[PDB]
Amino acid sequence: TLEQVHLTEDGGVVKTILRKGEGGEENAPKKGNEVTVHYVGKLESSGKVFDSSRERNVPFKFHLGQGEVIKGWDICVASMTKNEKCSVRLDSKYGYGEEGCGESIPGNSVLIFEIELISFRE
Amino acid sequence: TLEQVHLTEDGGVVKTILRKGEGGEENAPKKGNEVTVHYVGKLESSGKVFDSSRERNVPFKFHLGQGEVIKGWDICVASMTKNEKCSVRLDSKYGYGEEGCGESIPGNSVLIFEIELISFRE
Ligand SMILES: O=C(NNC(=O)[C@]12C[C@H]3C[C@H](C[C@H](C3)C1)C2)c1ccncc1
Ligand SMILES: O=C(NNC(=O)[C@]12C[C@H]3C[C@H](C[C@H](C3)C1)C2)c1ccncc1
Repeated sequence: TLEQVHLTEDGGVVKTILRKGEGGEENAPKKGNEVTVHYVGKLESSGKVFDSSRERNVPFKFHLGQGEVIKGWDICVASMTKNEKCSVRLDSKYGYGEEGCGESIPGNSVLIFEIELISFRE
Repeated sequence: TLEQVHLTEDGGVVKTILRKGEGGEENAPKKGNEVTVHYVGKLESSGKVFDSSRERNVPFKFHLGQGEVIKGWDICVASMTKNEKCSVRLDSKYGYGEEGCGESIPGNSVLIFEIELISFRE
C-alpha cells in the first residue's frame, strides 16, 4: 500500500515514504545545503543495526550532494522534503560496495536506512 | 624539531602541531560542539590520499566526542584549538581496524590526517 519510489534506474536506491514532508520550495533542500537528519541503518539480511543517530540522540548533519556520505544517501536525501521520514534500500553499489566498512558492514551488503529529514539551512 | 604529542598511552594517536591555534577558553571546543574542519587523509604506507575535504572545497562538520567519527578523530580534535593545524597518525585501532573501509582503506591501515580546526559552535 505504501509507494516505493525508484530514485535510480537500476533498482539500487528504492525509497518508501513513511511520513510525508511539507510541500513548497522553502521545504525542499538544495545541493550544498547543510541537512539535519536522524537515521537508523541496518543490514537487510540480518536486520542488525550498524549505526544510528537516534541511539546517539544527536541529529546528524551533512552537506547535501557533495560526496560527504555514501552515494545512496546523497540520492535519497535529495528527494526528501522538510519533516519527511522514509525507509531507503541501498544496493551495495550505493553503500560500501565490495569491501564493506568495518565489522558491522560486510562486503556486498544491502543497507536499509530509516531517514528523517529534520531541517536544513544554507 | 616539531613536538609530537601522544594523546593516548599506546602510541596510537600521535599529534604534531604544524600551526598553533589561538589560546583562551573561548578558543578550545567542548564535547558535543559542532566543529568545522578541513582535512586530508592518507595511508601511511603508500601515502595515497583516500579522502579530503580540501578536494571538495567544503569544510567538514561534526559533533565532537559523540562517535560520529573514527575514535582517533574524536581524540585528536578534542585536543585542538581554534585555527590549529596538525598532522595526526592513527593506528588502525583508532581508524577502521582489522577490516578497513572500502577499496581505499585496507584492513590494519595506519592513517595520517592533516586536520585544521576552522571554527566551532554549540
Ligand atoms: O563512512 C564514510 N562516510 N560516512 C557515511 O556515508 C555515513 C554512513 C553512515 C550513515 C551516515 C552517517 C555515518 C554512518 C557516515 C553517512 C566513509 C567511507 C569510506 N571511507 C571513509 C569514510
Ligand atoms: O566512516 C565512517 N564514519 N566516518 C568518519 O569517521 C570520517 C572518516 C573520514 C574523515 C572524516 C570525514 C569522513 C571521512 C568520515 C571522518 C563510518 C564507519 C563505519 N561505518 C559507517 C561509517
